[PDB]
Amino acid sequence: ALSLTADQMVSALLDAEPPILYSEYDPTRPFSEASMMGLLTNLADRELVHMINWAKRVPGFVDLTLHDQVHLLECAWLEILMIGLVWRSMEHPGKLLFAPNLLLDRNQGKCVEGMVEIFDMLLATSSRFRMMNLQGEEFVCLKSIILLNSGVYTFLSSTLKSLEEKDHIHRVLDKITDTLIHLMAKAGLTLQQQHQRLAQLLLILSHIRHMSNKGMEHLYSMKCKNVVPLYDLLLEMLDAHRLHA
Amino acid sequence: ALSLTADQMVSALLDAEPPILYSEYDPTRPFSEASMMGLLTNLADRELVHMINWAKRVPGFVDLTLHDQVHLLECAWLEILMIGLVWRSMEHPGKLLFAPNLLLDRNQGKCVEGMVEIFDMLLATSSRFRMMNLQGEEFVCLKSIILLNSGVYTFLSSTLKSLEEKDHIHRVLDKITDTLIHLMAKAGLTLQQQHQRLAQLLLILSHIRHMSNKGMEHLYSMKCKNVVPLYDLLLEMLDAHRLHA
Ligand SMILES: C[C@@H]1CN(CCOc2ccc([C@@H]3Oc4ccc(O)cc4S[C@@H]3c3ccc(O)cc3)cc2)C[C@H]1C
Ligand SMILES: C[C@@H]1CN(CCOc2ccc([C@@H]3Oc4ccc(O)cc4S[C@@H]3c3ccc(O)cc3)cc2)C[C@H]1C
Repeated sequence: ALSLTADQMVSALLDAEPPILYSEYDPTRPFSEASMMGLLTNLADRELVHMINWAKRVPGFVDLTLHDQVHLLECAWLEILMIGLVWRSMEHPGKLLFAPNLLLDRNQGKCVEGMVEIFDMLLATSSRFRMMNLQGEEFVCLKSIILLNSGVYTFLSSTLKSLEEKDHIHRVLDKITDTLIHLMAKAGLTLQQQHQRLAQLLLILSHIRHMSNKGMEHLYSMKCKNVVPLYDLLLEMLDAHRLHA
Repeated sequence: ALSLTADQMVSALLDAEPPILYSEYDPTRPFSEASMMGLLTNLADRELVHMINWAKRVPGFVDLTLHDQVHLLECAWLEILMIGLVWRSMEHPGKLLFAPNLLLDRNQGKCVEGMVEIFDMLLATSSRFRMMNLQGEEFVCLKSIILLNSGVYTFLSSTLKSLEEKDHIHRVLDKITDTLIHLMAKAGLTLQQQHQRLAQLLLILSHIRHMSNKGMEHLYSMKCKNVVPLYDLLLEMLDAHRLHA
């Protein structure tokens, strides 16, 4: 990613996109009977496996140590799910497209205590993306920045190796920055609009962090899933052999 | 701020800076006997009055409705205190300069259950600012962006007035973006370093949001202060008469 062109980064990021999954419930059966958090939790957990696959395809990520890859994903996984959700909801004003067969409005969020607060922030972010006319090429840049940025300030250590890792990450972030500006210039924005648009995009990332933090707080009162530490579960998924090569 | 030059914005922001306050404790008396959270809370509350004064001097802020000014400050006050703290700690490696007479290391943070976690993030942010060689002119831009950005996605409404307000804020943020790039160009960074440095600065704001969220979670288990709603207290401070004109 530090020798990749802007064009090569964009195509690698587009190539790495995960699939859109469906909610798993019998569509021949009634709805009051479904647990909305059960449905949402089951969806999010299935997405997580595809998120690791994606992460490994972001330029520069697998050059990191396994521990650092784990750390970054443990820090960013809910931000990554949420930016994905806001992106697929953009063309669905007033609703959240959790899955193609699970499109929910704010009143359906009231179904779970404390959830409408989260729904309302996601919906607002979706509206901001639509208003900005966010582009698919810009979106994949933003999602990769979330992956690389959100945990880079909290690694414990400052070993030599740790210092090298942080350097590499900042270097990859720099290339994604170069890519976003390249995208915008190719689109014919002026120099001034480029830097303004870059700032507008990066400041939305502060809101997505906010939503992740509040959603983690909200999740930690429900059942959703807290068995086996997330780090261990991530480590397992990430620590693959090369036997099915 | 939408007709202010880059130079005029920078000088208005420098002119608006709040003073550095001292911790209030008898320096002739021992320390084990002081409540660290009492000291910290008393300091932070005294800063808040100066924060409103400052906010009113940020270009474009008082053109907002009183309700919107309240909202922005209710959303950003801890981010604003924290970026201030990390800025005055930059030249004090391993320590947090809460006040000139209150410089604390991570081990002094262990004094309060769950506080060392927060200290360690603040310290890391301070280290990142030092490594970036953040400049006083850049800092005041970042603090004003925090003020205008952190609550602009969560206003309830979407009245006409509400829509106009959001427009004005995005317009002011755009000018601060223009100011940061101006600063960097005047410093002789290349076009490419400008946009890279702008992105590095704006991504730190995602970490400061993170620290605010975690600190709000941590504060909500202690005594610190929760009497009278923050909105009302802010409204009072902000809703000034013009009699002492
Ligand atoms: C192994 C770990 C345990 N899993 C627990 C469940 O996590 C989730 C459960 C539900 C969702 C909720 O449903 C989804 C589903 C898919 C998606 O892409 C985004 C969201 S966001 C939403 C939500 C998030 C926070 C909140 O407070 C309220 C709603 C999102 C995550 C998460 C997984 C990484
Ligand atoms: C009227 C409202 C009630 N006041 C309650 C006390 O708030 C604070 C109390 C202590 C601090 C703690 O002390 C300071 C003091 C000054 C400063 O500029 C920054 C900090 S940060 C730190 C802290 C923050 C969060 C945390 O979990 C642990 C430590 C920061 C804020 C906050 C005020 C807006």
